[PDB]
Amino acid sequence: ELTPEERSELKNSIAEFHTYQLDPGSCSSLHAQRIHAPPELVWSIVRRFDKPQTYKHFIKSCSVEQNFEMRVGCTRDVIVISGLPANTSTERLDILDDERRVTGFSIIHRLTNYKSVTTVHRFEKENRIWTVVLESYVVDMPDTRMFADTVVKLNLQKLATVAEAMAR
Amino acid sequence: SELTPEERSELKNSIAEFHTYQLDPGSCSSLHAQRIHAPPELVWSIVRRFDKPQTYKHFIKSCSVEQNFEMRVGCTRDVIVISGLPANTSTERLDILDDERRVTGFSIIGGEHRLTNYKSVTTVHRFEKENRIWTVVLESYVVDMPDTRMFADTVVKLNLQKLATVAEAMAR
Ligand SMILES: CC1=C[C@@H](OCC#Cc2ccc(C)cc2)CC(C)(C)[C@@]1(O)/C=C/C(C)=C\C(=O)O
Ligand SMILES: CC1=C[C@@H](OCC#Cc2ccc(C)cc2)CC(C)(C)[C@@]1(O)/C=C/C(C)=C\C(=O)O
Repeated sequence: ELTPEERSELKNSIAEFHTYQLDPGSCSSLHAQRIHAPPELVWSIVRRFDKPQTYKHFIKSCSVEQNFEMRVGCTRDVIVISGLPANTSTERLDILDDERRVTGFSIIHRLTNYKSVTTVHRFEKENRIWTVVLESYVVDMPDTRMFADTVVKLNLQKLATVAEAMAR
Repeated sequence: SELTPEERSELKNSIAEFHTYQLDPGSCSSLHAQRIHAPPELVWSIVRRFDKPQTYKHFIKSCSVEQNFEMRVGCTRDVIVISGLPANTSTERLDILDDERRVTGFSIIGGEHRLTNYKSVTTVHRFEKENRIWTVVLESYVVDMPDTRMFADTVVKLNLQKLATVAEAMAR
């Protein structure tokens, strides 16, 4: 969880990307993750819409178009590992901002109209550089949030681990 | 993925003896199965090790038991789970350990998380048609309601899936 100084540094980003005017029968949540790695590295993972299995906890595989070149509106077909209440997810790339390090997708099962946004943020103090990733989502209610929270948190933990390994 | 009616028929006595509950108000139960292409001796030797559930449980980082541990009904384990879940630890008591019949089971004895009075039982069953040997693992639990079932089911099914993978790898 973020320190007071980090939360102060992220307030604008939160206000711009992770704050929703919720419609009835939908809830949202915001999660954060500190990563001991440079933002460029974290972003290069986070941005790869075609290969979410590189850091998502439950993805078995991800099929995408042949001759895939990544653009907003493009789709992916995620096959998930066995033991979960769905087997498959078709997902659409909503945002890809390489300048500002912002991405997001929408699902198109229980988590109906799930849409998330992910942002990458640089921090430096005393020559020590690290990253914070924020991820928020909107989802239709059936506490469905507990289940999405767990996936999101787990995905973000593995993001850290993979990024921290690549940074070594 | 889910059992055949032939397997089902072979398992009814086990299900009646070990995986059937007279439920109280504010408690729910569920039964899960898993086909594993490996001998039952190997699967049992994994399932039976109360001190090392991390061998096959999806979300367990580590498990501490007492110094000079020998496995006896009544003994406890302290498990630490990986980050991102709605709890960080669980204290657990060994309820059953029958090596002859291949039955084990445990209770959670601590209570902070939503799964209050979680108690499960696990059985291991042999299968042999045309020199092809395989195993079926049944696991059932009872838990107090606040749908808890979806999360517990998810943990169970995942654990059983990794049990399959681990045992099938050890079968070589
Ligand atoms: C794991 C998973 C399951 C699908 O939804 C059914 C479910 C569930 C579920 C997840 C966690 C827990 C604890 C309980 C139920 C939807 C799915 C897209 C295939 C998902 O990967 C969920 C992915 C999510 C929430 C975010 C992401 O990928 O960035
Ligand atoms: C993985 C795990 C997570 C912890 O809490 C899980 C839960 C829950 C839950 C309940 C209700 C709702 C709505 C959402 C989640 C409890 C825990 C005891 C630490 C556990 O190890 C659960 C382990 C289980 C159920 C079986 C096993 O290991 O054979």
